[PDB]
Amino acid sequence: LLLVLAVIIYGTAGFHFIEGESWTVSLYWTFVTIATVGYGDYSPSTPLGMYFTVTLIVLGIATFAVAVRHVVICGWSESTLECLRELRGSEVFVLAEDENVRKKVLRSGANFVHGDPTRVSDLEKANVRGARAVIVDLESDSETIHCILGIRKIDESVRIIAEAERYENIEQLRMAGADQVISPFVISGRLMSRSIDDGYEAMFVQDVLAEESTRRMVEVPIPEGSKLEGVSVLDADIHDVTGVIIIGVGRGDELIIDPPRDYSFRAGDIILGIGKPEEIERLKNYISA
Amino acid sequence: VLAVIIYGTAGFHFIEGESWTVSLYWTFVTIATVGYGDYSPSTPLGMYFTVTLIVLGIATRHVVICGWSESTLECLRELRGSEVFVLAEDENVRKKVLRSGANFVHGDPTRVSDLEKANVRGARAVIVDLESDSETIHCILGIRKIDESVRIIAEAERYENIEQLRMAGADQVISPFVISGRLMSRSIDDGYEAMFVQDVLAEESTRRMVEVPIPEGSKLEGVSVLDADIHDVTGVIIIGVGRGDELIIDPPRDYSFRAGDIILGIGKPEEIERLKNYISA
Amino acid sequence: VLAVIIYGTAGFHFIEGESWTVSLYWTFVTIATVGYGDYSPSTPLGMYFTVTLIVLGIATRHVVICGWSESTLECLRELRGSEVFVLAEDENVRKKVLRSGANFVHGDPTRVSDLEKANVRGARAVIVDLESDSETIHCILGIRKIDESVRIIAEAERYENIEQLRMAGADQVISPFVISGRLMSRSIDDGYEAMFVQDVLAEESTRRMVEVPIPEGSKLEGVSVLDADIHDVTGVIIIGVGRGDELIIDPPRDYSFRAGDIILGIGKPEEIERLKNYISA
Amino acid sequence: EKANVRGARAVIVDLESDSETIHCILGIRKIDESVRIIAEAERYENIEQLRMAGADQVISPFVISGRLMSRSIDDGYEAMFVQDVLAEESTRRMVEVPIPEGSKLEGVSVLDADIHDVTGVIIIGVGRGDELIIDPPRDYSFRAGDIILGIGKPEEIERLKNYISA
Amino acid sequence: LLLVLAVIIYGTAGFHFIEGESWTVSLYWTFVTIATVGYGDYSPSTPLGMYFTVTLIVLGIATFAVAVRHVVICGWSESTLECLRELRGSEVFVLAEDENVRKKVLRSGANFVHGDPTRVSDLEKANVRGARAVIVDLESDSETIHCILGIRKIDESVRIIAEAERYENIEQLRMAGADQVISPFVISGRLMSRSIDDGYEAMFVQDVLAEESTRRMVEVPIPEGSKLEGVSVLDADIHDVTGVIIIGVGRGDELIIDPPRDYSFRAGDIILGIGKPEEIERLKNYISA
Ligand SMILES: [Ca+2]
Ligand SMILES: [Ca+2]
Ligand SMILES: [Ca+2]
Ligand SMILES: [Ca+2]
Ligand SMILES: [Ca+2]
Ligand SMILES: [Ca+2]
Ligand SMILES: [Ca+2]
Ligand SMILES: [Ca+2]
Ligand SMILES: [Ca+2]
Ligand SMILES: [Ca+2]
Ligand SMILES: [Ca+2]
Ligand SMILES: [Ca+2]
Ligand SMILES: [Ca+2]
Ligand SMILES: [Ca+2]
Ligand SMILES: [Ca+2]
Repeated sequence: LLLVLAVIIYGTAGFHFIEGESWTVSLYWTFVTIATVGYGDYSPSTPLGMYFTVTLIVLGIATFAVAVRHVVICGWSESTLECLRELRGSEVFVLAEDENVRKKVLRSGANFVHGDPTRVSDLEKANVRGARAVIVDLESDSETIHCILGIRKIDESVRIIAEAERYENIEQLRMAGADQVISPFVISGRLMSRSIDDGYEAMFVQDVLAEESTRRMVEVPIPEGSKLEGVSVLDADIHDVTGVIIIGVGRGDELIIDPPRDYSFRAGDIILGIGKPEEIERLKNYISA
Repeated sequence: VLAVIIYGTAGFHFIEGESWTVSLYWTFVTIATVGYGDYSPSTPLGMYFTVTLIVLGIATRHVVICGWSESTLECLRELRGSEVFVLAEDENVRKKVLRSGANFVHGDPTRVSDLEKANVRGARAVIVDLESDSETIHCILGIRKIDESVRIIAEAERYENIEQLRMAGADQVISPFVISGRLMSRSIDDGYEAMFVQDVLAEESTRRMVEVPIPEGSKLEGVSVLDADIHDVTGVIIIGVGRGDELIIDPPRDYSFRAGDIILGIGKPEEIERLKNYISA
Repeated sequence: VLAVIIYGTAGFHFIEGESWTVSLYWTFVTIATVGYGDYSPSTPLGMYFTVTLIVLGIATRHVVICGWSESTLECLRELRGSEVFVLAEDENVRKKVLRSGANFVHGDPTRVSDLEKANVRGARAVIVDLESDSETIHCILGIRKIDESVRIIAEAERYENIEQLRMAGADQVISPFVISGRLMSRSIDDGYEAMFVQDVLAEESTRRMVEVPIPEGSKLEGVSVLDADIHDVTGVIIIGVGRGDELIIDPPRDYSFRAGDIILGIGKPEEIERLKNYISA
Repeated sequence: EKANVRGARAVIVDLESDSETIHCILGIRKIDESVRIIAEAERYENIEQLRMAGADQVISPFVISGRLMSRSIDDGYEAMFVQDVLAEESTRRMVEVPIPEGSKLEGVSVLDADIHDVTGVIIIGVGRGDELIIDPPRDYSFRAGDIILGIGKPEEIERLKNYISA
Repeated sequence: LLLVLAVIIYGTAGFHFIEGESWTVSLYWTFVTIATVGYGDYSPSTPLGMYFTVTLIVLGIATFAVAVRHVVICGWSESTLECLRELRGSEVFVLAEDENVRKKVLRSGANFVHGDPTRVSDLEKANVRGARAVIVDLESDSETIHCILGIRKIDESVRIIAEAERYENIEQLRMAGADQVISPFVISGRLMSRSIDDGYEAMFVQDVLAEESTRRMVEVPIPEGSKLEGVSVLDADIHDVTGVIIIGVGRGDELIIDPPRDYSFRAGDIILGIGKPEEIERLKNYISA
């Protein structure tokens, strides 16, 4: 305020009478003397402004040297790192409290916001409010849950997907307002048991989720006025017809796995199938208006 | 930089045949990389020197808060607008304290040299919450050894050492886990105690809780607390009246208002006036 | 700085009526605080701009060592003179490694991306001592997944996992607490074993311990180790001879020198020659 | 004391930190001030302070290790030799054989004695007291009390023992 | 070596032909362009040296901005801090390994040497070799002892005064080469016991050592050819005569406390007495040749 404003009010005053120059001449030089620019279009011609040019080079050079749509990921874990790797190409904001993490998050194609996902001021700082969804994995299930309540107190209908570390608190996470709860040690622990005899379960689950498999696992919805509305799941012979396996069909926020042969396709239904990309089309078409 | 300025004004006096006001006036424009140009190396004897003087020249009242806790953070939030100095030993804290409108003094409130460093001596009061009651107490004795009558308000962590804090010279001892612990018990059945205590203290409640003093020669001196019908008269509830460094809560109907008495009442701000006036000379 | 240079060459083209080579040539002398002076603000329209462009302008083969331990520090001390790259994860270590004549690569030898970062792929050999035998082993598998035939020499901390280190792909496993632990036992009675082992390995001893190979078509091929009287002949003691990736210590008198054989002997440097010559084609 | 350092064949010391190792040493000296003390050094920097404190023999496994590391870049044999002579499995054992008073070999030349040929036992060095000469010159003169340091089959460690007696 | 030497070999080359100037003209300007000095006595007059003055302002300004007698105390403890407070006025070098300590040591009137008193290279770094004495208090008696052996391996006769933390290792410190071993918890622990009944012992010991007491505790030596040589300690009535109390007399590297009445004052003897400073003179004189 009045630091480099006192040496600029002292350098334009001692260059007005000490070198007989205008107010636009004393000031225009003081900015070239303190900025060590020194065009030269106004040098000390009188030893009265030369002892002043030396004093406005100390109090002047010193005072001018030091007076001069998206997806929010809360937490930075291997899980949420593995997720960021699959959102490459979308606007992602990682909010976490360790600063060092910043490099990894940047290199991993997402924006870093240093903050504490349980503090709301920081949720805000990452525009939780209005984001496609918020994905939460904090170090401890309590912190994860705390962060969730924070978000709810903001966009109280934003989509919240969270990871549960203990099974014991799967529901408290949902209670706190998590929309979808993923529990990787449960999934893992089970595939472990299952993989004692033969590997295929652990093989299927891990592979459908990896891009390399030709077969991709997709949700295809049943659009209003569908060639298939009220139609039987069996009457529709979808597998044969389109090749796409129907593993289940999502009526809302539930999913019926392997629906009975007599299932009736309401529109708005979500179809969950694995199949070659060529035949995910066939199903999309054999389904339209 | 006084050896390169004594070397640059010496090799610009004989090597370029200039005055003492000419060699020095240029050396400050050569080392400062300003370079007006009103004195450039015209002789290759001052040009090999202008290169050497470009390397060796260019290269060449208030309130003190001891401790920073959530309590003392919650206090700083209510002194916004007064000169406060927070003295604590963790440096990182400095940002939060600054953003919170108070001045930071990095130091160790138990070390006196640092109490000094924050002008404990002559401050309205010193407020102490250190991490451990022993440290709190230590800090207190420190202050006493300086302004031995400054007002000292301190927070006690254990109940067990409420008096040792007062012993050490704390004037007022606040114990938030006791207050909390009790409101807990009391809030089992119904919330109102905890509600009252927390709300009177929060600004939002229209009713504010104030101390009004009985000035010398008061329309109310020697007057009965009952004879004065203060509630009815002014609306201000009288919850207690402070005769000195004690406070009588809900004084008997026959209480006699000496002047200098402190009246402790809750009431709308409009009627805190009514009480102020109905009380004056 | 490309917006202030596009703003300073634009407000010095119309505000001082100069070319594009004139507005730009001055903006680089104004922002760089050089200020030759060959283009100063002559119009107060480019003088209020020279002040604004003074603020926004002035303001605007080798060997990889995985792990850094006293062992691998004692090794770097003996490779002084070769291209060495130390890869370790503590940054502070960087000074010691640099002063010790090797290049530092900050990284985590178990992470492959960092093995890469130090060009494990194609290095004379990789030497591994990580803090824990598991990490050591992990680092080894990393390397194999890259140059799967690079030479890997690793130090084992427990004996129990000497083979797991070899299993993981360590070519040569050195176990200094075993060597030490044994010399301990052996040095109870007399010092000489511990003396021998430590001294042959230290430069100061005139006698150096060298491997001399038996070149194809050797004056000594098919020749008996005894028939060759190598000690007497050359002075060089034959302590063992390495037939491939094994070493026979104190070969029987009737050992038959195939070429490609490695001779392991101690002897004065003058007579390491004598052996080299008495051995050639 | 509680472990009878006082009068023990030798005391062997490896404490967690070289300072503690050294301290332990001085303790022992303050008791049996001539008991044999063999100690391990963690830094090289304090090899001598350990000896200073009274360690008779100082073993430094990270130096031995660190060197074999360097040496094993090119070929494994040094590291192989050192580790194997020390392990029982190798038929060849590395032994010290002393030259008893009135030895068939006293004043005899190390070369004149053709010990290798004669007995098969390699002479890697000979310990004249508390020093060891490695690969002694051909003209070494076997005083009695000398310690012979050699590798060789157990059968021929005898041959050397006998070819050496009174 | 060849970084800012390639832009100075490039700026004196493109200012020789591009502005037709000498070798002393291209170089003399390049040092004023890269140093952002800019006298102006050689500005780009040709647009061929103006596109070069812009290129020698980037590769030139960037490459010239980042390419541009005594007493040793080993250890910094409250003890050795309390000692430094009493050597104010002598050349002291504190060698310790925590850097932060540096400020306290400086403010306390001694020079700081950051190092590890057990590493010899650092003992060296503080000129242990040839210092009046070396004073050692390291954090742990083992480290203290280690540091001592280090010093011995250097000036093997320098005076070494060290503090012992345990009593158990008082002698190992002396063994390692400590000349004088001070054990403050022993001194303290004893005065504790002694101060149960009455304070005077703890009072005497602490006060004789503090300046404020008029009475100072001094060692006065018996110079060769002393008015007092062979003289009896009793025959000399030193107390009465001079007022100075004789608490003991140091025959070499031992000290006899309260010598028998029949003690015979050899010269070179050290007299240890308390007394007013006026009468420490009287004793000095009543003692000379
Ligand atoms: Ca997790
Ligand atoms: Ca299975
Ligand atoms: Ca299919
Ligand atoms: Ca507290
Ligand atoms: Ca209640
Ligand atoms: Ca009211
Ligand atoms: Ca190791
Ligand atoms: Ca032995
Ligand atoms: Ca030889
Ligand atoms: Ca050890
Ligand atoms: Ca080799
Ligand atoms: Ca043999
Ligand atoms: Ca101490
Ligand atoms: Ca007493
Ligand atoms: Ca006296």
